[PDB]
Amino acid sequence: PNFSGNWKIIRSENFEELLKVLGVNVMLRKIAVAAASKPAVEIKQEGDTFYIKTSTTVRTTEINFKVGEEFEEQTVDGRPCKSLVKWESENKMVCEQKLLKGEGPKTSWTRELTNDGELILTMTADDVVCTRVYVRE
Repeated sequence: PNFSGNWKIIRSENFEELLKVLGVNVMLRKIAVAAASKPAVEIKQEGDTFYIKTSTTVRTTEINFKVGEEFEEQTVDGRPCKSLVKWESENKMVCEQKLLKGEGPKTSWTRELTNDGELILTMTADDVVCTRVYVRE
């Protein structure tokens, strides 16, 4: 499946599309969101077991799970929400995150590999989608 390896940012332009698809209404790129530092990440996996720490400079969270299982979490406001990682082909995995009910859109993310150093990881959320290619540091 690949994935095991740190990942540098490569091609990223969806942040505004996130605050623009959730329902633009004075948000307009939230006049603040864009890119001030370098949002890096580091994956650590052993077979079907995977770990994912997406940080940038300050503290952050990471999912030390193993594909075939779900995690837990909470949305911004409304109801709670868990997640669940799976596969697609063998080097492309997903992570459908739901709020145990869903009202309209939903959250989720799919990490995919390419050639041998092009990890494109997407991550939707409330109809938004953060898609950016990565490479192995």
